[PDB]
Amino acid sequence: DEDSLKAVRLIKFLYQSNPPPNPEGTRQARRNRRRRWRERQRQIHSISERIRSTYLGRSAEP
Amino acid sequence: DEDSLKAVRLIKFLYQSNPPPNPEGTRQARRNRRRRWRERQRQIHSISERIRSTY
Ligand SMILES: [Br-]
Ligand SMILES: [Br-]
Ligand SMILES: [Br-]
Ligand SMILES: [Br-]
Ligand SMILES: [Br-]
Ligand SMILES: [Br-]
Ligand SMILES: [Br-]
Repeated sequence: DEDSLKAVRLIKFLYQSNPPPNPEGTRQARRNRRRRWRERQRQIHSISERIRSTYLGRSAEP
Repeated sequence: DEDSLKAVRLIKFLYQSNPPPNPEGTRQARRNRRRRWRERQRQIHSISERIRSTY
């Protein structure tokens, strides 16, 4: 019943730790930062889904 | 350092969430579980190293 609390907090915390990049520099840099941000967001997605499926609401799911 | 301890706790919990796979099985099934697990680890490394730098 305590793993559930960590799980909800971790997920919360995961998304907050990935703010969008500040627009600055050349087109090439700005594109580079946005590509990396997107990669990180997807990673945060799969991680979260894994956590939800393990510790939370999706864990009851067949 | 309240917020910092919180962060490290969540990260620790995160590593906790990716236990190594049971080793038993064919070399093929073992190679696949290991590959997938390796991927999860890297994701976690990114996040954590990312949070270290930015927190
Ligand atoms: Br916590
Ligand atoms: Br941008
Ligand atoms: Br660049
Ligand atoms: Br690109
Ligand atoms: Br066994
Ligand atoms: Br680190
Ligand atoms: Br650093």
